[PDB]
Amino acid sequence: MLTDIDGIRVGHATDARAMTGCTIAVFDEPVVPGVDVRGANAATIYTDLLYPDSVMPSVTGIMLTGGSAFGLEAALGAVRYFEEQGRGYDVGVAKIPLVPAAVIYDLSVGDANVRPDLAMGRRACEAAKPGPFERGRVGGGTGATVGKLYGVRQSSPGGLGTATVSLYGGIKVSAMIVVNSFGDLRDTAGRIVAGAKYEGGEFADTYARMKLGDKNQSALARMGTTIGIVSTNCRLTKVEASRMATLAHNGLARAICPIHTNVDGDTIFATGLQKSDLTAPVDLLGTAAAEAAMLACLDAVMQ
Amino acid sequence: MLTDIDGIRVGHATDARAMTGCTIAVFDEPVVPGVDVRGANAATIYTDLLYPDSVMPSVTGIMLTGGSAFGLEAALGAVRYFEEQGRGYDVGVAKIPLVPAAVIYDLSVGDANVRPDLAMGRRACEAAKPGPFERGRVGGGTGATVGKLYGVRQSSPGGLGTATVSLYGGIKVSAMIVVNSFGDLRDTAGRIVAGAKYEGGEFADTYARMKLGDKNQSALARMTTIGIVSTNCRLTKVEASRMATLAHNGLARAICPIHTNVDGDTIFATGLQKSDLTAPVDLLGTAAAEAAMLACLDAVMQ
Ligand code: NA
Ligand code: NA
Ligand code: NA
Ligand code: NA
Repeated sequence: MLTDIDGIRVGHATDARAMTGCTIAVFDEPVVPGVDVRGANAATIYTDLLYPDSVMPSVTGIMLTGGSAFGLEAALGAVRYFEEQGRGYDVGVAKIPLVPAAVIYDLSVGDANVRPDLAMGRRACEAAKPGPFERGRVGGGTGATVGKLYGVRQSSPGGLGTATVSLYGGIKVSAMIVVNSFGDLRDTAGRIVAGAKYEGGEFADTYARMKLGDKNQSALARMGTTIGIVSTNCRLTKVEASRMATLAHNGLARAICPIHTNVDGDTIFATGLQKSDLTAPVDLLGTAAAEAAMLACLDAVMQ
Repeated sequence: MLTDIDGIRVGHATDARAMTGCTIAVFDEPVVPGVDVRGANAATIYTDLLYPDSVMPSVTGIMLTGGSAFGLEAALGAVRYFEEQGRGYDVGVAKIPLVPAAVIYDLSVGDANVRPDLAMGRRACEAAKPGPFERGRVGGGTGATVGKLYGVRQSSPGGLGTATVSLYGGIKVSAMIVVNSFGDLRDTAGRIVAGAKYEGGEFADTYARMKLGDKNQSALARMTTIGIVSTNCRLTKVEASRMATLAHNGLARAICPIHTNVDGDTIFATGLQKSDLTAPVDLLGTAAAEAAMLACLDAVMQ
């Protein structure tokens, strides 16, 4: 539950008919951001300010949205909304909010002509609230699918998941993940819980089929995705935030196979608190972020 | 003239009252893209697909826009226009165009509440045409200023510039640059031609003043030069990104200081996918640096 971290509110905007939507995490307390874009087919916005060699931005919120490249328009809708509310970096003649975002491809399910736009991004902001939020095929995970080796027709449903890992001294590391992965989802044992299926419904084991010569038949296979946020209540520097985001990808490799493929835009945002008394080594937080991300992946398909 | 390269069209959308705008370069011939974000304060979109470790995208156009972080909306206005025209990568159920973009901060001049949006992003695509295009305070350079050590009121006007460098065998390297730099602009002999000015006098020499202890008073100091370099040569993704990296050396020759904490300096680089012209990338990158430096001076000569 990402809202376990102080100052975080989560809001969904869902279109059940078109099978698309977006999800925003709003930070009522200033955060220290980081990012790691590992997929070879990612579409993001505002990520340059999330790197250690960039200045400290004023991140108002982070959004996970559907609609492929078109869906980033919902991020601008969040920016417009937050400026109206008086949030963002005070430049004197205006306030400049910042809403980094990453997308998943969900156009092959439902209505391909409906994507999150300025209005839908605003609706998610209006709905952002503390406490527990809904999981599953909601918000950014509404049109998510898992295991597309044989196309979306033989895939399993994806979704949005979340999980919290507790450490000592009140330290917490939480994750919220939208699973739209090309590969299969496995548990800690190794059994397939979601992925590419044969015509009758049995799981085909994507990786085993590719080793035998089965070719990628997904919509984006001609040119040559799992996105999420990991948050902790510890104080972090910019380097530590980006290192946390990098180590969190190890959790995706735990549950998803194959991962980081040429059709995946896998991206992990990471946040710490600017003002906080809790501190911990970055390798423990990064390992805890990997577990939280792995647990949130399974939560996305069991909810 | 960026349109010296095959298949490139350029369109401006200018609001002379609000002092903002945007410029798009449309690629009618398939291109190989690269990027180098060197500034510490950049706001961009769709740049991840421009790196060598990413798949080959279908770049429909590249935008240079004002409006600070808000102005990236104009890039999505261009995406909507291109999908209506039938351009973009075909997934069967739709076509997905791609318009990477970078912004400059121009809110402290003119109307701060007017920024490039979906509509003016679309208008810029409607104006795209081959041949020569206007330079100066037009399009993305409409509200550009140079030399903001003492704030925008003691600055010089910037703008949009362009230049073409010719090499052997019909090879061309062209650049189009929006100069909104924090530092001063100098010519090939070292004369200050644009930059921060004293309260009632000459150029202050920004670098010399900060060495003496003058503090940055720009609006973003509590926490830009963007452009495109293009060649008619065939390039791989690595060579395109290497061309963008070397092009920044031309920016360093013209502007000082450069790549500061208030600059979002970004260079896009393109080569042709189908072309029989080839050349060493380090030579093309050096010509790209020269073209970028000449384009900086062109922006203030108009
Ligand atoms: Na959909
Ligand atoms: Na995807
Ligand atoms: Na302006
Ligand atoms: Na700027």
